Amino acid sequence: MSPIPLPVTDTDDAWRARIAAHRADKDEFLATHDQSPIPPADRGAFDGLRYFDIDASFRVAARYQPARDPEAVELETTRGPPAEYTRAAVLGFDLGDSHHTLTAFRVEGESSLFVPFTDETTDDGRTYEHGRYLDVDPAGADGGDEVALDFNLAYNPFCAYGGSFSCALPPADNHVPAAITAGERVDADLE
Repeated sequence: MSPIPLPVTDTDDAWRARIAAHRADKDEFLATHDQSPIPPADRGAFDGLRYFDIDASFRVAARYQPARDPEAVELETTRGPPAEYTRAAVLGFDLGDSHHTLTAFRVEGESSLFVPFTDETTDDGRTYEHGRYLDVDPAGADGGDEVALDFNLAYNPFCAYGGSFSCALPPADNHVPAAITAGERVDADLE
């Protein structure tokens, strides 16, 4: 907008606070709220969701380029009919062995961008193999600015909890040739 997006990680106090509050949200949402119920067997054994240590190394700075021509694309779902998401942005970053460019979609009413992507750890099945969601703050950025891709906040669809929801299966172009060990872990056993 006016300053180049960079304090998108606010301060590390408020970044850690973001993560703690966001996982506390993903902790209580399916346990207390009826909108996404965990199956009564697993919900009875509910102690709390997975928390990984705040990973600064998996928080990379990604060169923000908004979709100059934003359109509704069809992502496949395990739920049934495919889910249309509008192209909000594309983030150009480097990780592991390779530089990649990752597609950020718009969720209606949500200010945070939904990035469905895959990598070597999802291919390994010990993170959500059908795809990861990333909550990316645009901070009103434009072509040639940057935003923080904190992969530590690469989360899993609510299907992983034993529910039947819509997981936006991304194109193969959203696959990174790297293992992103920080996230919420999942298993082909569960999901």
